[PDB]
Amino acid sequence: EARSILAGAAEGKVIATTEALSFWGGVDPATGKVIDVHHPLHGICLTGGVLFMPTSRGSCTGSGVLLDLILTGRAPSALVFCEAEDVLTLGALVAAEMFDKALPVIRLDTETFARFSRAAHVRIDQNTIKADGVSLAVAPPATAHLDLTDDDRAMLEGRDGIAVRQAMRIIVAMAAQQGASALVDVTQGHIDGCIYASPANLTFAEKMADMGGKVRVPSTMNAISVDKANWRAQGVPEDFGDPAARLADAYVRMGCRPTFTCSPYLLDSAPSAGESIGWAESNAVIFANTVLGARTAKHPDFLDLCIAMTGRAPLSGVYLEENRRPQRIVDVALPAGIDDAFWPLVGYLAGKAVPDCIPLLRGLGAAKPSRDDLKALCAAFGTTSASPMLHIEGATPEAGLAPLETAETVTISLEDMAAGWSLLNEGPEEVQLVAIGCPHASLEECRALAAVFNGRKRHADVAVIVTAGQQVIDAAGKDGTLQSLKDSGVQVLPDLCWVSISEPVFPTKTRALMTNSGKYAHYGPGLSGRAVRFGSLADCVESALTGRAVSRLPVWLS
Ligand code: FES
Ligand code: NA
Repeated sequence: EARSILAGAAEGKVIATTEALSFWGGVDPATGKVIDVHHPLHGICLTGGVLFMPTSRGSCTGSGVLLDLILTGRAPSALVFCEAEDVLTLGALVAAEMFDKALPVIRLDTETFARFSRAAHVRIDQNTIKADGVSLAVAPPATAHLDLTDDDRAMLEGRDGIAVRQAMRIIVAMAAQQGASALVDVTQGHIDGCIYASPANLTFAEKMADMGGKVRVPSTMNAISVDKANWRAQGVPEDFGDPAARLADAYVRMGCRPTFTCSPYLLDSAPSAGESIGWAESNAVIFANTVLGARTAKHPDFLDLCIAMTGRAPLSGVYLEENRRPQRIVDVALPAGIDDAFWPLVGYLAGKAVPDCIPLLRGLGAAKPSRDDLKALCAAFGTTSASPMLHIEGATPEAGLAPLETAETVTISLEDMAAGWSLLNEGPEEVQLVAIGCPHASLEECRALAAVFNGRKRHADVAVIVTAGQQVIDAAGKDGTLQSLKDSGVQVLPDLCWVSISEPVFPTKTRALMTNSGKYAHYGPGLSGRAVRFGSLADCVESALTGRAVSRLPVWLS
């Protein structure tokens, strides 16, 4: 079978892979080249080709990256998946709805996906897809068999303005390709497209704001690409900082709260269990479903604003209880003597083992991970998987849900962990930067960082930078944690995250960095061009003191 998701026609090289790719962090919008150093397609330029991959993974920001690639002509000619997909499909949907450029997206059956992937040339139209001259019928897009309340139809008819109508059109089209049957109310939103990942990110926000866009539910804002109050004094180039600040300005104007944080679940406004929200940012989505028991799909950038403007989201995916049941079982080895570095590594490896469905992690309940531990795990899980949630037996409030009767069992062994640890430590021992706070550090994290520092001060050659939300930095000033960190030579930066940081705030002298973030360990090398080392919090501080990160497997892997 061949299903048309978004109509259109294309032709070019078959660029095929069996592993999902995040377009934000994995594809350079300036060149169209794969920059994920851990992906098989690394170094390949995707422009003009027909990309064959099972689905997407990682960042909600891939929609803005694809939209920019479409606007500059550097995009692939088309996208072929073999499973459900939202992020790239939404990006191509925004391109057709608001920007003229039709990129075709087709979902295949698995075996015709494997057959067509080993091909050399592929062509598409509204009718057919050819793999060297093996024409196959493409079934038309799925009919929207959706409920629309009277207020839904009224918004869709333009009774709340053109911006609200354009939001509803995108939501209804996304609901149609997701096979939904209705929309669902959301109580709050979290906008992720406020990162300046590409010029198109700003173009979309200004176009929605100039059409009258305003959010209907309380909506927070994710990390942005400037220290909003200080980027001019920091020497950030005007060519970058001005549109980056204007992008954040556009969403504040549309009524979003200027929280500028990728850990909104740490704010006083965090949702509770059973609450239906509309969140983007993959780590926050995963944390909201996994840890808090709230409900939100992993909404791509741009769709988050649409949901916030309407207060409505497609009733599909993990909004429904049946779709929250574990879809695969993962038996994780529990070695003795685990520290904080265990949890991001497990999340990273769990996503590689379960990249396309919801896992239940077994064998870890007695370990009692902190909220920060689960925070690091969910963030790392997001980088290697597409799923919006996971379960941890004996840790997360919904882990008792009956696994689906299709659920298979896989393992994460000690050998799996040693390979992953080495995978994330492809760098030297000399480091000039310690990167903490991806996602944004909690107050407990900043206090734990100061406790490990024990009043010492960093090596002069090693910068130590912590990214956190403004509200955490405000609280760290009250209880004295901030001054203690600055006593040790640590810089605490608001608004920015390591995903969005750039020179010169990212010190240009840096050749290698160490981080305690599994997420940034994966994305860091391609985003920064530097070598990246991964370790525990104390491994980071020791690197900060000595200038050096000892190349070694951890205590619990020896
Ligand atoms: S912006 Fe995604 S984790 Fe900080
Ligand atoms: Na991600």
